[PDB]
Amino acid sequence: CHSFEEKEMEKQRLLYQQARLHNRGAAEMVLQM
Repeated sequence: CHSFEEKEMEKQRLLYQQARLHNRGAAEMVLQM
C-alpha cells in the first residue's frame, strides 16, 4: 500500500490500493489479531 493534479492522482491511487485490501476483510482480521 506504499501540482494539484499530481496530488489528486496520488490520493486516488492510494485509495484504490487501500480498497483492494479493505474490500476483502482486512480490518476485522486486524482487530481480531
